[PDB]
Amino acid sequence: KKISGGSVVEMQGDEMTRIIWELIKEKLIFPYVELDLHSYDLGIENRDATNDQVTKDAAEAIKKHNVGVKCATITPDEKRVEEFKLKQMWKSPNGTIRNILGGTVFREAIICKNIPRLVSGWVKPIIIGCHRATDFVVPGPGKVEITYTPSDGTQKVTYLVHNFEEGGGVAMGMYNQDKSIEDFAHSSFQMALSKGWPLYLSTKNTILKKYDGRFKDIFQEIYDKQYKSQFEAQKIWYEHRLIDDMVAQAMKSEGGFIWACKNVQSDSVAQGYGSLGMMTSVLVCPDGKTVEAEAAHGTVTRHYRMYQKGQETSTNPIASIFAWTRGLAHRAKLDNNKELAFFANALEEVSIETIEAGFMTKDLAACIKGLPNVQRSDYLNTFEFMDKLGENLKIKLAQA
Amino acid sequence: KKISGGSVVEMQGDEMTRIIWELIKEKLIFPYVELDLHSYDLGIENRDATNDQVTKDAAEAIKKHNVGVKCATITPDEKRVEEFKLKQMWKSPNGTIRNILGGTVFREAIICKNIPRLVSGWVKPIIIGCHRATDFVVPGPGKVEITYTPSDGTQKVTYLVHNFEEGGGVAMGMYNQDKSIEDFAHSSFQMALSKGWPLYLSTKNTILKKYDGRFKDIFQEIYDKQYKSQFEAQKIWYEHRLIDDMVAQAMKSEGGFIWACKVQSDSVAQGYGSLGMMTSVLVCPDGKTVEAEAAHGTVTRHYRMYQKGQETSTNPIASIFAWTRGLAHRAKLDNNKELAFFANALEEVSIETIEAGFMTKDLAACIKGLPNVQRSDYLNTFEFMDKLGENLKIKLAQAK
Ligand SMILES: NC(=O)C1=CN([C@@H]2O[C@H](COP(=O)(O)OP(=O)(O)OC[C@H]3O[C@@H](n4cnc5c(N)ncnc54)[C@H](OP(=O)(O)O)[C@@H]3O)[C@@H](O)[C@H]2O)C=CC1
Ligand SMILES: NC(=O)C1=CN([C@@H]2O[C@H](COP(=O)(O)OP(=O)(O)OC[C@H]3O[C@@H](n4cnc5c(N)ncnc54)[C@H](OP(=O)(O)O)[C@@H]3O)[C@@H](O)[C@H]2O)C=CC1
Ligand SMILES: CC(C)c1onc(-c2c(Cl)cccc2Cl)c1C(=O)c1cn(C)c2c(/C=C/C(=O)O)cccc12
Ligand SMILES: CC(C)c1onc(-c2c(Cl)cccc2Cl)c1C(=O)c1cn(C)c2c(/C=C/C(=O)O)cccc12
Repeated sequence: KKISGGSVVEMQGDEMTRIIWELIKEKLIFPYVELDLHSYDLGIENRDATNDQVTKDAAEAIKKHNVGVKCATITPDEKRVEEFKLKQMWKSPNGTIRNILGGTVFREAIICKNIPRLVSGWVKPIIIGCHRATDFVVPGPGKVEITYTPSDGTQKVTYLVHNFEEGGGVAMGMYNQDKSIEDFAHSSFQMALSKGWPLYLSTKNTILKKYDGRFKDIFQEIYDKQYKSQFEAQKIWYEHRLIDDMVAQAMKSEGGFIWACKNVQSDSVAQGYGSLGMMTSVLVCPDGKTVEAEAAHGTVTRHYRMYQKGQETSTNPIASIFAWTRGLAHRAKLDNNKELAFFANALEEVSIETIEAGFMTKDLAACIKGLPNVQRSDYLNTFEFMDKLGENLKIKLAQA
Repeated sequence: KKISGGSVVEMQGDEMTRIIWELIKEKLIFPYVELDLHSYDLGIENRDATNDQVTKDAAEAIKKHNVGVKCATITPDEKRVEEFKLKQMWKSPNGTIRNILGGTVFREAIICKNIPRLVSGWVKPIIIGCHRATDFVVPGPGKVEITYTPSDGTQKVTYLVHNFEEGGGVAMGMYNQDKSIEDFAHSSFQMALSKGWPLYLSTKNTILKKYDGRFKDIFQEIYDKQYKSQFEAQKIWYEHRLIDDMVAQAMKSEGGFIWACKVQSDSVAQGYGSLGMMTSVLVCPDGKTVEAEAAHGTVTRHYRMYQKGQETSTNPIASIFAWTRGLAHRAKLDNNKELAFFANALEEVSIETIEAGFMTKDLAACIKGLPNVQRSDYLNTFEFMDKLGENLKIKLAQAK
């Protein structure tokens, strides 16, 4: 008999990841854990068939059950419309999901002793947390001003945006509500507490004194009113940093901090570097309770094209495995479920250990060696890597 | 017999870059090129002494003579005011110069075969053309609106930015003149032709339909009406891309393009450890007036050690390329084949020197990782300059 996992929302996706996601389910999860599974097929054809209703349902299911684990999905553009004869250019499922749950996205590279890090010298995890405008055409010369009127009618403040003198142009107004800034600090301070790392907030503070200053202020305020306690408990701390100083400190750091930044191209850097397969993602809702976990990468279309043509593929499943493990860890925490907690942690260990023992997908070998120097014998194919992880997991679980 | 290089505006600067600037003039330029040299000292002391007049005169001189080359300067802050006991906290020299010249800053990484790039697929250079606002605290409930008053006394136009119904927040207005958008286009269309490459503009125009839509519209209008012909004749083209699509395209690209977009860059370059290899060119819409400089600062930290008579290893490459880019433009303007050659030769010897294994510590780190770097891996500031000097002298001898 196996573990009772409780209620999990699961979203199937597209292309190479759809394949890996099933392998993850078949080989790593279902053998050991039983779930009250709420599964939504967010494959692109099923989204088209249901007029995207399945995406909305999936999001609502996450609101209800607190835990969502999601497979990468195709975000349609014109080419995707032609390729699948879509009825419409459906919105990003991610956009729809985040819009309904709200919250803050945290990214974290999974690290292995034998895998080079972006910055040589990083030794501990780094988690990066990231945080409607009225734009119009100004058709000729004239004054654009922005005006605030308190509802108590006591005052009016008008700021000049710009005197257009030589012609027209464009202007826009933007705003943030305090609440949203509060939510972001909450998610941030809590993640720092959940991971036991210090938290830094970076802003451009000096350019937009008032806009960024309000982040600085609310973070400090919330810190001082609700976290300085627990922070000294775990022996961590919170500080604000100018982005320029933040980048510099991080350059010299050993790692082991949460980095909230007001703004982003985190994936793009991991992508160029060749380690997007190791980059995971969790959306933390303000409420402390609801999370959605997923890989940071997409559907790996290029590998899917190879697969469909019968070429061997070597696609890294780690980010996707860690979507499940962070999902289950959080489910475990809500349910005070020692067995689930043990299982999740176990699976991450197996995944990190396997790689460290020298078995890895081609992307990671390229990371070690540079792509020109990779031999087929340096890596495992997609199924080969999954089977290895499967055996090691069996072994690890058949003890203690 | 030295080359007659013609009219060049040069601007001296601050701190570590100031030392290097002189070494470049004395070791790499003056032994080979005679200039009608318009030198302005934009050193912080001298800016203070002249009440910043020197910065304005430098800018006027570039306007008159078309070619500027500029050393990194200190932008005063509060700490800086105290440090030099300044009269005021002078505006940034680069700000003053840009407002007088107008134009667009193009950034370009100098590429060496042995120095890893941000994406391993990139074979050829990429040139990024990057294009303030009014923000305030909203202290509580009430209405933020943004207003356009046409100067021809036609009726006032009001847009709601947001009703704050509970609590406060922040708000800003921003703007962009058609004229500056037209310039952006001309400068980008100019740059592409000069370098003989396709040009992409990335916007977010599905989100900011009117604001980013204005950029897209005006780029197209100006291409169609005035530039397409000259683009097809060099077998290049212009295209607009949404930012996500553009990033994706760029991930899979070989390079060899101009990228016009609307502070992430310094972060990436700084983060990798390659700020010494980033050059910057302000390109005016007239196709005639340029101003070249290092994209990095005055390297205060290295200057601190140098004041203490300790060894430094500061990368002069971006500063050198400020000269070679300015001289190449000057050479192009006056059809000066000797100077053109000399500028290329100086760029090539610089790259080749690095490629042969002689480099400054920063580039050793890129190769080895900072913790794995030792003294015998690199040259100090003065050794490296000397090395470039011998190699340049040998190269030119072989060219004759
Ligand atoms: N959250 C989501 O649902 C997301 C969805 N997408 C969607 O995914 C699709 C593919 O987008 P695309 O731009 O190709 O981006 P992907 O992130 O899917 O792939 C980009 C490249 O990154 C590398 N890579 C990414 N993940 C892995 C992995 N697990 N193993 C090995 N290498 C990996 C590969 O490099 P190489 O080619 O060198 O092997 C790959 O071709 C699109 O349809 C897009 O809409 C995109 C991002 C997020
Ligand atoms: N063009 C201009 O006029 C500009 C001027 N500035 C001014 O420069 C001053 C100092 O700014 P700072 O924040 O230190 O920014 P810098 O870019 O001057 O230095 C930041 C760090 O980047 C690395 N680096 C930069 N250039 C080189 C190089 N040539 N060789 C080796 N390493 C290099 C060093 O890292 P490490 O310390 O790890 O060795 C350095 O300390 C400020 O007063 C600022 O106003 C800033 C930007 C542009
Ligand atoms: C800001 C926007 C224009 C942008 O969007 N996405 C990237 C990006 C890419 Cl394409 C891939 C990886 C990492 C990043 Cl951030 C990116 C970006 O900042 C940059 C785009 N390039 C090409 C650079 C270079 C160039 C290096 C070179 O030629 O070797 C240097 C520093 C920043 C960027
Ligand atoms: C925008 C801001 C958050 C930012 O600022 N500066 C960096 C950066 C650093 Cl610190 C150094 C090098 C390259 C970069 Cl771009 C940076 C940035 O994008 C990133 C910061 N980190 C830590 C990462 C990681 C993490 C890797 C790991 O844990 O092994 C992956 C991809 C992007 C970033």
